[PDB]
Amino acid sequence: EIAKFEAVASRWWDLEGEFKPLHRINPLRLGYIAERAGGLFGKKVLDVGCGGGILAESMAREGATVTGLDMGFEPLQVAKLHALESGIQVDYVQETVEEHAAKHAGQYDVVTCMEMLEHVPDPQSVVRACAQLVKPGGDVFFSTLNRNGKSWLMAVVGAEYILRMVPKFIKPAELLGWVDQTSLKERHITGLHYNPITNTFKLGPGVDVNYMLHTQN
Repeated sequence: EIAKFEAVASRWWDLEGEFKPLHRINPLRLGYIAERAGGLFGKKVLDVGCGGGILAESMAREGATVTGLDMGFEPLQVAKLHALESGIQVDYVQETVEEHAAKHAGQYDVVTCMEMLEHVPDPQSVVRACAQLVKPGGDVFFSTLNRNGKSWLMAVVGAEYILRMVPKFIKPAELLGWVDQTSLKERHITGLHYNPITNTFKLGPGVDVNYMLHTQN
């Protein structure tokens, strides 16, 4: 049971295995973050819901000082282990974004929240914590799925595995409402689009499927 979850989580970084689609999606998110935030080199960055560290590590490679948060024990161990093998320094912490926000307010140039909004009982609380974590003038990114989108992480690990990692879509309008109640200002939104025929992802207008939001403090 824990054994089964450990087996699945252990394949996180096989580029040609079951986590393939997550590795294909990442360069598009990384690219959007780097473009919208004006580079990651020299920046202090928080990845909220970092899983096995696909995004976290890709940001550290471009020269950011990255912290990864996840409440899921197993994925976080896999993140630590991979960073150890790769020689990339990333600080991975098992705590809630709320806990981290209470200890580290205003410390981060960039906050990314790319995976767990649609899985947590209180997404509004996540949005408020991310806003508290970022410096004045810093960037906060969200990524989630609309009603007709797909949670690719849940596609890979399954719904049961997600529930172990937490105490199923977010309307862009809901997200905008939550953002408006904070010091964050929405700047840009884009769709993350998937072609089932060629199995390719791309960014573009239209947010009926998956989407990413750029905000600034």
